[PDB]
Amino acid sequence: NSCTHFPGNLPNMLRDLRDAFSRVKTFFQMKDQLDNLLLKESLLEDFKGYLGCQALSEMIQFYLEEVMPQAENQDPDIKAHVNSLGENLKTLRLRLRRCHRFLPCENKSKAVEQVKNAFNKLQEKGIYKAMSEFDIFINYIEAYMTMKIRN
Amino acid sequence: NSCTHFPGNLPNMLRDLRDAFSRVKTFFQMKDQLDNLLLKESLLEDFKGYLGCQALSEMIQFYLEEVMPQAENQDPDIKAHVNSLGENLKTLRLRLRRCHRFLPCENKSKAVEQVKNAFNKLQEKGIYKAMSEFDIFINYIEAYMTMKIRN
Repeated sequence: NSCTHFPGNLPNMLRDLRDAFSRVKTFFQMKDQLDNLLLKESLLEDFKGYLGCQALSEMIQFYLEEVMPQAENQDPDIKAHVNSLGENLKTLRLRLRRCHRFLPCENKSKAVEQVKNAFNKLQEKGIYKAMSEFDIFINYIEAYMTMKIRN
Repeated sequence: NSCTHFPGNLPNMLRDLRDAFSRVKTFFQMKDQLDNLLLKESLLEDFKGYLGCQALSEMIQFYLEEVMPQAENQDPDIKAHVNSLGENLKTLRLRLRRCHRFLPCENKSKAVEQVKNAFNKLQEKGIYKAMSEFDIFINYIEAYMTMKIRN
């Protein structure tokens, strides 16, 4: 129900991110007095190839935890607008993550989480069984590898 | 040069992991007195689909940091054999990571690392430029999204 209106609302969400940026753009454009470009175009190339998800994901995390927390304190009157731009961004991130695998690098295997929960419950007996089944773990790794080096 | 003999040596590496397991198998099979299976086959299904890399990666990390460190202390005479099985495993992991994208979920975008290094160097001016270019960051996110919802 987080995925109703999806993906038709993706363009609207970008439109709202861009309107949220507009209320902080002039403050930052005035304060930046350099003409060099920090987000080079090669960042767009990485977004288009096999590592795109991982690159966007790390850039979203870089702005939420490294740029925005320091920018918000640049001035009392822009703190809520910077904080609001971070919320449109977390909102977009969450929609891509949860709906139809648009940010797959951020998904987790539920099979892995079920093995980990069963192991934790067995406690010490969980160590002895995790090790006695290591040959089955090797069977699975061979399966992932043969899938790529053969056919 | 870590990738010479690759991928032809992948099968040998599995052969050595299996020989490394053999020297700890009987100790663990004796200690596990349960007949249930912990590594269910659904873990193999996740290894074959879109989330395979992430599932194997998390399972490799689960054995190196959660199972092996506790198993090694089960008995003085098996500590070096368990520790040796963990080294064949880290070795295999590293070869897949570094050679020809066999564990891509563990790779990092070098474009991202270059933006982060430039930002760090500019220090405070790095915050003002990261924010004045946020519209360019939105242009790149739109590019990743249109690539998937169109064509």
